[PDB]
Amino acid sequence: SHMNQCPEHSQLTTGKEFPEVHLGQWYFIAGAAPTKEELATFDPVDNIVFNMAAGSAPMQLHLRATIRMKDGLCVPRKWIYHLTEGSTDLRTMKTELFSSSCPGGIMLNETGQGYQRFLLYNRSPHPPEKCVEEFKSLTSCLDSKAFLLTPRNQEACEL
Ligand SMILES: CCCCCCCCCCCCCC(=O)OC[C@@H](O)CO
Repeated sequence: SHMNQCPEHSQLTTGKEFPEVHLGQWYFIAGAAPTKEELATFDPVDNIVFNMAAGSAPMQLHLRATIRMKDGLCVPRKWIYHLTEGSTDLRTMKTELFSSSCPGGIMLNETGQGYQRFLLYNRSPHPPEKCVEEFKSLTSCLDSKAFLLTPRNQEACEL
């Protein structure tokens, strides 16, 4: 009894390197979900660039992003996250962080009311295609077979 596991995938754990090691910029590379409808929100997107910062209060992080839409428009977004000590989970729902096969990579798992999806980010806007192939392969194995790759043909919007 064998042949029933998915590729190796480790959740990020706490040590006190988290989260300073993750701050700075990131690019949205690809998403996977049980169905297309959890990825629908990303259909008109060319690229998204993000910046993560230390919050203002104690266990807090400022996220900024600018979405470059396929039509060329730029849409700014801002969110605040709350870490829990001992945990790498982000509270805005919960986001689990996982290590990635790609150097400079990171994968998120978003859980919520009757929806779920995996989202790949990297420091580089153009990581190796292998990295993306391994993420598709891993997520398909976890039953998120619907896949979207951001095209990243246009320049990042300012952030
Ligand atoms: C401090 C450790 C966290 C580092 C994670 C860096 C990845 C930053 C992106 C987080 C995106 C989550 C927001 C979200 O729901 O995505 C929807 C779109 O607007 C972008 O994917």
